[PDB]
Amino acid sequence: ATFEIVNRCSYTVWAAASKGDAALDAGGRQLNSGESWTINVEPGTNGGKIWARTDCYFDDSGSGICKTGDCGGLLRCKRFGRPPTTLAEFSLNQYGKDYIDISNIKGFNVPMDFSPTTRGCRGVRCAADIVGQCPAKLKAPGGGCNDACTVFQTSEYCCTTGKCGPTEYSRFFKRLCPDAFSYVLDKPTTVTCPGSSNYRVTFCPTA
Repeated sequence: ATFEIVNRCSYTVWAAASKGDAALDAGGRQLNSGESWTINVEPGTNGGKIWARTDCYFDDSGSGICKTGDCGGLLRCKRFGRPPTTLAEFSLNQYGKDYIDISNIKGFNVPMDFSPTTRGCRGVRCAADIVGQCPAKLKAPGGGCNDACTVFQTSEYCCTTGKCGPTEYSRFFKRLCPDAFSYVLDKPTTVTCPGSSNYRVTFCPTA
């Protein structure tokens, strides 16, 4: 499958793509404002994620730091990033179908649209000003709006027992972005697409 990753933000982001134990394609790249990066993701990939990182500094060896979404200090991510990260999530060619969603379960840093570029399903978007409206206790100094599990580490926020409900914090994310997951047991906002669809992930789709 082809993913085109587009930075429509007015600021530079460092895109990342991983399935948790390996990079997808090159795993990461700098995207200046307006730049597009096309990657190829192998059919059958389960549990892939794409996200943006902000305020990064990398040396010549591809080693450094980012203020949101850092993946162990690497430009080319092999593992998932540090919250807060708005997440594009996908599993491809699962019994004939692709499944895509946007998630705020690990917080929010950059607004995002995640849409197919082929026929057969709709896209999803979270483009509200979650950072500007972020509750005081969830604000991340480096930028972004943390999820409550990251901040407070309780069974209820992290849904550790497999029994949890919505919370004041999850309802904040859900109010602003109804089409994204706001906590682990949220009513699913997953979209089912034809197997082997292609996609575009756009950072700052409105701005």
